Amino acid sequence: SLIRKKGFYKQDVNKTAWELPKTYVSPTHVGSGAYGSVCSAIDKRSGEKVAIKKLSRPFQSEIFAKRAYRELLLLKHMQHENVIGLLDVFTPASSLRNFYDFYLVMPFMQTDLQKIMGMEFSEEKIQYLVYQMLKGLKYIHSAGVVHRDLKPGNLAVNEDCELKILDFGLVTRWYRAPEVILSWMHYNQTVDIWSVGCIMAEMLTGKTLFKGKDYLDQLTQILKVTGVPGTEFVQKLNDKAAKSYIQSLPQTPRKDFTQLFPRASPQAADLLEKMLELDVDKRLTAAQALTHPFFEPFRDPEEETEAQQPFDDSLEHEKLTVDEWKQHIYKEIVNFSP
Ligand SMILES: Cn1nc(C(C)(C)C)cc1NC(=O)Nc1ccc(Oc2ccncc2)cc1
Repeated sequence: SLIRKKGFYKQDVNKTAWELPKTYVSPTHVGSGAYGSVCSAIDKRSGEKVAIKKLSRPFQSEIFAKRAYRELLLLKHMQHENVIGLLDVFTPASSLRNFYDFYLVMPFMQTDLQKIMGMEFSEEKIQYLVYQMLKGLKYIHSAGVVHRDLKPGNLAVNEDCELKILDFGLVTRWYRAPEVILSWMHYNQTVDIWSVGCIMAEMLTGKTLFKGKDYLDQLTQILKVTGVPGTEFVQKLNDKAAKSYIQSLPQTPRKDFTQLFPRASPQAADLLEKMLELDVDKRLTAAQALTHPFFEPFRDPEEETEAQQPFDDSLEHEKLTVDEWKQHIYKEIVNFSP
């Protein structure tokens, strides 16, 4: 029986107490979150700077425990250059009564696209970053995982503009796909692609593509760009009141993204045209978008790997006790290996 595992030291970071193994030193506050808090650390073994997320009361309720367990499994499962990954997992706990939280160790990423958004962005930078997003998205989608909430803040970058896809947690819906906002038809993996389009557009222009007070105001702003959709799309809607409403609009024709984005190159506008597509059957997939000529100078098919196995959480549907979730999280931590 112990207070904490041997080789664990106690230390305040951002006015909260942290419990870190001796191998991780110089903890430095990065940010506070909805479900935890992050610091940066130096791994004395190799001198590399890492990020560490402290889970905040993950066992306060079944919802929290399942959430914390899910993030742990996703990060473990994803093995790709442009997806954030797990380097290590630990808890200072020595038993199950002792188990109150756990920590995740990840590659440290200096900043994100939200923070550096507004440096005008040359096409080469956009080409390079959007190419990395798409690779990351091809990978996770190939594992059967969709992001659903992709945005500049969920896109981490370093000095070299190397990109890693994040999901910081779970209002503004500027990057959300219309079919999600309006639930007017069922969505597929290309919901994330609509988000890439919105982000790319913003990098091209400097300004957010689609805002709005409410969903109908955002739909209006969207249709300005996509034009009012015709017969083939309207038929697919499962929302009668939406189908009606659309058919009642001034049927304003679409596009010439050359006009809408008067600075964009023909290949840029063309790809934009294909990601910002209302019909979720016509919208580009990640693998399809990777083949676009816009990524000609950067494309390397070997880099565009897929997940070997699908993300398979047998307990996404289960409903066990907080104690029961602790036992499973406990097990996953014990048998982890770098
Ligand atoms: C739930 N979920 N899903 C994903 C996929 C993208 C693989 C689908 C990732 C996460 N969790 C996460 O990003 N956690 C996280 C993000 C940022 C962070 O803080 C930093 C990490 C690295 N560098 C700086 C800050 C800490 C944890």
